[PDB]
Amino acid sequence: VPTGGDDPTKIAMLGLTFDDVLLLPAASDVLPANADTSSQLTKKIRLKVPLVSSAMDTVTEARMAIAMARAGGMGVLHRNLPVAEQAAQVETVKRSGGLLVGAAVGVGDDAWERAMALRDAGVDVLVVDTAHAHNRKVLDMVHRLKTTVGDEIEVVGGNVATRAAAAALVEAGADAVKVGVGPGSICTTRVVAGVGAPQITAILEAVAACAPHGVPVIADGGLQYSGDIAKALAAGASTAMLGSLLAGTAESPGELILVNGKQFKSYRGMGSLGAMQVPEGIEGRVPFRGPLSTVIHQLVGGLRAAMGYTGSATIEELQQAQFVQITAAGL
Amino acid sequence: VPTGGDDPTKIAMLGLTFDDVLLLPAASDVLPANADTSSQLTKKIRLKVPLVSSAMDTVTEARMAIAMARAGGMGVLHRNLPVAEQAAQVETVKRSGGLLVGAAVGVGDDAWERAMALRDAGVDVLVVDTAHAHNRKVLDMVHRLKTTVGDEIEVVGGNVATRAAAAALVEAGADAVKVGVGPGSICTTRVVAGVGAPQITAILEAVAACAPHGVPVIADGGLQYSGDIAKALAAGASTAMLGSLLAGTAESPGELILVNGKQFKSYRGMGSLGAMQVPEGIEGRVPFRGPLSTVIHQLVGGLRAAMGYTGSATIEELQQAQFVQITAAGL
Amino acid sequence: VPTGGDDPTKIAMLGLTFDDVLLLPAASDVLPANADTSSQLTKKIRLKVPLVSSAMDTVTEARMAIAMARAGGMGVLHRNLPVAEQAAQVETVKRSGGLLVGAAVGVGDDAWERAMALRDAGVDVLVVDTAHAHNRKVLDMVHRLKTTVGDEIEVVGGNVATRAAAAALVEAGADAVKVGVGPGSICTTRVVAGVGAPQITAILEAVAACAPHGVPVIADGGLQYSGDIAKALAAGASTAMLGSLLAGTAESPGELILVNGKQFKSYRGMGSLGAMQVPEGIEGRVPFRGPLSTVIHQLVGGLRAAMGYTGSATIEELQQAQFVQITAAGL
Amino acid sequence: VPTGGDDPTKIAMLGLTFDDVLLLPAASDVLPANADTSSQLTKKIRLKVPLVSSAMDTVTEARMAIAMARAGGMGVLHRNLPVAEQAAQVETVKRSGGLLVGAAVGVGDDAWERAMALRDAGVDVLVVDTAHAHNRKVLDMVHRLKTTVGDEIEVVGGNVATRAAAAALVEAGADAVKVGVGPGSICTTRVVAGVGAPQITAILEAVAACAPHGVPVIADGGLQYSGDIAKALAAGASTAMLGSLLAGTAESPGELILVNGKQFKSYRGMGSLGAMQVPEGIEGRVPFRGPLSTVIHQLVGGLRAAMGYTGSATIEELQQAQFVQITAAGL
Ligand SMILES: O=C(C1CCCCCC1)N1CCN(S(=O)(=O)c2cccc3cnccc23)CC1
Ligand SMILES: O=C(C1CCCCCC1)N1CCN(S(=O)(=O)c2cccc3cnccc23)CC1
Ligand SMILES: O=C(C1CCCCCC1)N1CCN(S(=O)(=O)c2cccc3cnccc23)CC1
Ligand SMILES: O=C(C1CCCCCC1)N1CCN(S(=O)(=O)c2cccc3cnccc23)CC1
Ligand SMILES: O=c1[nH]cnc2c1ncn2[C@@H]1O[C@H](COP(=O)(O)O)[C@@H](O)[C@H]1O
Ligand SMILES: O=c1[nH]cnc2c1ncn2[C@@H]1O[C@H](COP(=O)(O)O)[C@@H](O)[C@H]1O
Ligand SMILES: O=c1[nH]cnc2c1ncn2[C@@H]1O[C@H](COP(=O)(O)O)[C@@H](O)[C@H]1O
Ligand SMILES: O=c1[nH]cnc2c1ncn2[C@@H]1O[C@H](COP(=O)(O)O)[C@@H](O)[C@H]1O
Repeated sequence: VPTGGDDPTKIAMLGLTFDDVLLLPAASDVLPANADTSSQLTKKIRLKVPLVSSAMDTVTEARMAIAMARAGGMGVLHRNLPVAEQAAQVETVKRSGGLLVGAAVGVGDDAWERAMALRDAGVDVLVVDTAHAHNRKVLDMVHRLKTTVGDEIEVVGGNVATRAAAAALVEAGADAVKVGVGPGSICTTRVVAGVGAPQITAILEAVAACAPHGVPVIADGGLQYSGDIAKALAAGASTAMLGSLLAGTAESPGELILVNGKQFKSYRGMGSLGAMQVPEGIEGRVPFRGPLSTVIHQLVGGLRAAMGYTGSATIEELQQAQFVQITAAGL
Repeated sequence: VPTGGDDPTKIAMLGLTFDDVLLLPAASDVLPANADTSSQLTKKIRLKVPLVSSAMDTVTEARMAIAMARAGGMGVLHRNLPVAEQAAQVETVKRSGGLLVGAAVGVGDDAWERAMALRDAGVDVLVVDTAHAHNRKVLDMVHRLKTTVGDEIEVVGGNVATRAAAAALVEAGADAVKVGVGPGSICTTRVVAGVGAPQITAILEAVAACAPHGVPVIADGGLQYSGDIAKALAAGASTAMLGSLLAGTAESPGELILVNGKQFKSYRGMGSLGAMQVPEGIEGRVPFRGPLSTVIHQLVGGLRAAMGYTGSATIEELQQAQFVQITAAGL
Repeated sequence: VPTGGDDPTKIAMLGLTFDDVLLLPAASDVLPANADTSSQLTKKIRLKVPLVSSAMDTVTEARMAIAMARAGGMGVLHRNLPVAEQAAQVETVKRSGGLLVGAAVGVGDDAWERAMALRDAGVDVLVVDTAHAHNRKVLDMVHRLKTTVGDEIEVVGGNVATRAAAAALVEAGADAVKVGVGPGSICTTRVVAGVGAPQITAILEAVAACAPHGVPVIADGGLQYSGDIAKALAAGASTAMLGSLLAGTAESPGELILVNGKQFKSYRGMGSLGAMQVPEGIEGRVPFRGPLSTVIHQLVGGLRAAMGYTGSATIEELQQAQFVQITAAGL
Repeated sequence: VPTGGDDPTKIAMLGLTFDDVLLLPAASDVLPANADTSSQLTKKIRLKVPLVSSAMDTVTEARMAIAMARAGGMGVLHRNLPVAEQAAQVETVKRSGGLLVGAAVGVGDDAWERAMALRDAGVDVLVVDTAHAHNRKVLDMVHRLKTTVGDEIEVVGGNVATRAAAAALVEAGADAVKVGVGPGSICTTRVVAGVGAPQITAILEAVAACAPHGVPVIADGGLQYSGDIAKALAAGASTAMLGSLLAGTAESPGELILVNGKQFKSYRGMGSLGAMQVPEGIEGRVPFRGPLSTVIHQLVGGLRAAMGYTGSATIEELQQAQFVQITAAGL
């Protein structure tokens, strides 16, 4: 084997990230303004804009969830707070009209009680929220939830980075599979644990397991430009989950921070020391971006342009677009 | 598939840009001073120097077009101004002697009226000027123009980045095909839309569709050194269109700008916020370079050297030169 | 041959280093806190933590060796000092309880006398400590030691970077093979001699020769993050030897250095001019890190996380994990 | 074709430079101090140290040539000066004992008269000194010289970067072939003309044409570390020509320059504007390095280390060593 040893499976794949590829233009009759940006968040729930906000305590509380839903997407309420408080945020969102909202749960002992309280509060989507879903306890939580509240609530499972992991969540009954182990902007898992999977390759692999079963893939983490959203969907994802890109907005939790005459907001990993109080995230800053509505408009504008270039009238068509792989020189 | 999924066509190609390749020397009897630099701009029009200036409002108005033609190349007048004004610039160039000149038109409603006014003003080349020519409206404009004014005016279509797109323009009747989706120095399409195609690969693909029909390819965008002009022609292009390399010249529109004791001129994308008033270009600065005549001399000097090294007595011979692909270490 | 010449064996392999790969997650029932981190240092000696400290005079003297053993690993006492002094450090470690300790010897004339003095002092592991073990004098020293004191003392040989070299040490009777020619943080062999072998590939190759004979591989050099320890073990190593990561600790030799308001300690190659008094190492600084116990806890924490992600209940299982190769864009 | 077009020969090779490869250690009985560093400069002339100084006016005049010969290598006197003056420098070197010396000639009209004057002055090696030897005028000069003064003087031809070019010089009668089109530290040919060939690949290709005819290859340009000398010889070169590495020495032409409290010397391309008075070189600075004797000692020390690691008792053995290719991450 050219890279060493005698086992060709030891190095299993060549992993591409977003910066490794570009979308190829294709024959087009599609005007960006007329493209249909709607897409499946789960088997049953279709969003007008294929974007959801991360379940992080510097990204999504009630204010963000409301703004995301109004913009045509959805928020996923973080779970780094008491059950009663998270449930009250669900109620707060549902009081602001017929707005979709999701909420994160874990797989701990209090996870089941948290999920039932969220159901009682009227939540539409429960996100079983882990860093590694390929695990009996996670698969069991997904299955138990689906069998118990599945008629009324859609159950998302994640995160995965391999085909087999995605397959396991599908068999467990997930209504959507969330992809991303290691790609987050504030992630240190790759240097702390040495574990990860570049996100374009991870999406391609997850989609190979989910699409034949009609299960939507959520691309979670590593998106830094509006162009990355188009790439994620073209790789086969149905929606993208965003942390860093939304953390700088007025609707995100937290105050403005002034450093060197410039405005920022804090953005921290849920695995950072601060969030937990062996960290796998950092605490950082992102530039202040203004209102969420305007950020979403710019992000969707980029996606619409990609749909024009690729001749994709719908997200389903964009999922069939082709890539070109680029070199380092294509900085 | 090593990069993910089960579909080998999902990632269609490995895209090389100019920095990825070098020209290999070959047996030579050619002195740089004696090389013939003439090349086809279109099926009928041959230039003494294979260079045209970009149709941008910080690069080509009448003064630039006149200087380019005198230097043996051609200018393409930008269209970010009223029809009457653009037509008056055509007249101004034709009044300065028997000088070749081209002018950009769009595919909007006013595009046809613009084209006829340019024809009346005496224009030699009409450039159907879009970011994505693989589109019924663009192909129809090219065809209508060719059938209507084709005997007197050469019609250029662009831009394309794929073989099929170039083929479609050829069938539509284009007299030259312009290549470049995403490579421009001031371009943000790659980060906004996630769309693009590295330019050496794009030229190779376009040429595979155009050369068998005797249609010249114009390499448009991403050229930053005189050496890139040689590479573009060796990949099979017949001419190169330059923006950044000519924007710093005395003949370009705009004033000198002094920052930190150094001289610059503004250079902005036609898709920048400033030009349009979702932007796909930026507004920037380029160093002031002095007279156009001298810049062209230096650029052509580099091309002549390449022709000496490769034993290319003509541009047609240079189009048959070979490359070596380099690694990152070859910075 | 695509890279030149007619001999496909001239460029023998594509060498990967730690930054070239990530560990893929796999099905897991393993809790990080419950993972078994024990591993073979040699055929007979198993450590609770698979880490040993480098035999360098800015890393391991008696204080470090004691702390490493207490933390569940081991120290290898450097040999840049008189035989009597090194032997006294062995005694000092053994006086602090039933603590494992190793000590470096060379292959010079005084090497044999040094080894016997270390044996008399009660050493558990002798490390035949060279930059290139594939050499008759090194193989002879390993063999002589094994045959003479092998019943009481384990003999480590190194360093190697190729399969054949590792094979030769195995046949010579080594109880463990140490891998690393050129990867050290303070190493200049790669620029001075142009010699080296990227460490993931070197480990894969050494393991292919050692594992079928039941001989553990020690990955030595180039480890800069806790994640690199997981990668080294997953490539097939049984332990990792650390220099830079431990040189900043309270237990390492040397004083604190203050530069620009920040605390550092000196860290220098044993091939640096300072250590020898043609250098193949530099003298540098590393940040002060505090107590060794805490550094080891953080390093092992990272390893435990990797074992959770990969479903590895033991180091033997981690050695069967798979990689994904990443590109430059995966910075 | 994956990179574009339908012609697999368009991109002819993947070109490696020195930074792309490392030498693999191999079984060794060779002590660095005992390695034989002698090598053929030409078919007849063997040097004790396989190094020659560049024919540049900031590197080699009489003082450098004398010092190089005394160190066991050779200097090649530059030709950017009157014939009488260059010839007087030859005389000056021969007056300092039985010291080998070479001198550069061109292929212009005055080239023949220059060569005869150098022969009369007692020169040992004539270097036909061009940037592209694959040319009838260069091949004719080599042949004419060999047939006219070949019994007394060795004739070097260069530069080449391809197998066919090297073959042509061999057939012309060259006693050594010099390799390097574009790799020089002060070279801008790659950005001006877009022409070049990475040096490890260029050496491998030239050697494939020269070695079967017993003609030594001189690796010229791009060497920045002592380790690059080992790599060049291992790729099959017999000697290396150095510019930048020797330009900082006391024996090089020019004065010391003080900038920001540090000592430098000027180093400029023979194709720089300053040397010619379309430039293909720059004028730069290199750090002051002290006496040549000491620089050579350090360079040879590195080579000796490489010979120890690779088990090469002679340069002929080193030419049979193997490489490993490294990635970008192996910075
Ligand atoms: O429960 C774990 C264990 C994972 C399973 C394997 C054993 C290691 C621990 N966590 C807790 C959550 N995360 S995280 O907050 O950083 C995280 C949050 C969501 C998405 C992630 C995607 N990739 C990395 C980290 C992510 C860290 C690790
Ligand atoms: O009309 C469009 C639409 C393109 C078709 C697909 C839908 C998206 C919009 N424009 C308008 C012009 N450009 S541009 O000015 O930036 C532009 C000018 C010329 C050459 C380009 C080459 N590559 C990128 C941008 C370029 C932006 C996009
Ligand atoms: O004895 C030698 C000879 C090596 C054999 C081939 C001939 C060259 C000399 N030494 C002495 C020790 N080292 S070192 O201290 O830098 C060193 C220490 C341990 C691990 C090394 C791993 N890779 C590089 C250097 C290393 C330098 C060279
Ligand atoms: O005579 C030429 C022509 C070359 C043949 C093809 C046509 C172009 C001109 N020169 C003159 C010398 N050089 S140089 O001084 O820069 C030069 C000096 C030696 C080694 C070189 C190696 N690679 C690049 C430049 C080098 C520049 C070009
Ligand atoms: O602490 C952490 N370490 C690693 N990943 C995290 C952490 N916290 C959240 N994440 C994940 O990173 C995603 C956000 O990534 P981003 O959009 O690139 O910032 C989130 O939706 C999580 O999947
Ligand atoms: O705003 C923009 N975004 C992307 N491409 C542009 C824009 N404006 C002009 N272009 C194209 O970029 C070319 C100039 O590229 P440059 O020579 O690299 O600066 C132009 O000829 C256009 O094809
Ligand atoms: O001077 C030197 N040059 C090259 N390698 C060295 C030198 N001194 C020690 N080493 C090796 O580098 C290892 C430490 O590497 P590190 O952990 O990356 O700093 C040591 O255990 C040695 O194998
Ligand atoms: O002006 C120039 N441009 C390109 N190459 C040059 C020039 N002048 C000298 N050279 C070549 O560069 C070699 C020195 O390269 P260096 O050792 O990397 O600095 C010289 O021996 C020449 O072959």
